[PDB]
Amino acid sequence: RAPDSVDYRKKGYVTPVKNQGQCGSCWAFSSVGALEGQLKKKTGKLLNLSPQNLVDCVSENDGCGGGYMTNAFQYVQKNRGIDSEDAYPYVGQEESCMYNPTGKAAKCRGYREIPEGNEKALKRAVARVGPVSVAIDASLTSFQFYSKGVYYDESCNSDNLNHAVLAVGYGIQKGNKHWIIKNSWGENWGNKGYILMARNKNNACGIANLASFPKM
Ligand SMILES: *[C@@H](CNC(=O)[C@H](CC(C)C)NC(=O)OC(C)(C)C)CC(=O)N(Cc1ccccc1)Cc1ccccc1
Repeated sequence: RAPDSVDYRKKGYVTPVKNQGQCGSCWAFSSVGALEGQLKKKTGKLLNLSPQNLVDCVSENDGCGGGYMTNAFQYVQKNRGIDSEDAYPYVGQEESCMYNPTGKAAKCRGYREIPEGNEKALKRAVARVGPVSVAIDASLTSFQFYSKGVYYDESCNSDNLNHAVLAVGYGIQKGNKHWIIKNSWGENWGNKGYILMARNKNNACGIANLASFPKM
């Protein structure tokens, strides 16, 4: 069995919470979070990678109009690299692709998908691999006002995925099982930019419906 709780923040695999601003770039933050995890695991280095690189250059995605993490990992593969945040800083508006090989800070050898709706497999992937990119319904007012505790809302729609976040761990808070979720809505949203989302409550908010992680 994988451990009963895992928190990659404790192991230095997770960079500070970012703010996407007025740009539908959640998919780009999710993607860099998962690549930042694999980079810490494989090199021992924790550094901010470049969401802007993905926003401006993933031509299969729609920049500030939205995107998929799988598309981003395929781009980092084909492109033979992703820049550091330092070499390709975040603007929060879509600009023409300015990828600079000099600033390359990680590569990607492909990616894997979690079987759709399978929270057991998502748990094993987080334990075995590290932080995993996930998609959720974040449309509910209850989501936007989250403060503390383990978030569950029966009105959450697992067939309405509209937001990309990062599962950096999982655990059990006073008997309530959860996913530890890094958002990209700033340090002052939720609990310092994080939300605990209900785990093993019938794929709540579709947490295991579009999960993926990069190979490195
Ligand atoms: C970030 C925008 N979402 C996406 O990119 C989705 C991610 C999938 C994994 C679900 N993909 C998508 O829609 O791609 C296509 C190709 C355009 C279809 C999520 C986000 O921050 N926002 C969306 C949202 C909508 C309702 C309630 C909560 C969140 C909010 C947002 C939008 C624009 C600017 C800033 C924030």
